[PDB]
Amino acid sequence: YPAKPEAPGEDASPEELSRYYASLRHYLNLVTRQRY
Repeated sequence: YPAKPEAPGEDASPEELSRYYASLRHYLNLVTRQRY
């Protein structure tokens, strides 16, 4: 389970705070070990 999480976002748009770069977390905190 790699990254590439389209991520949600919405505070501003699909980025809210910079391509939801902040939400990027998902990646190794969504694919990391808990698995999808």
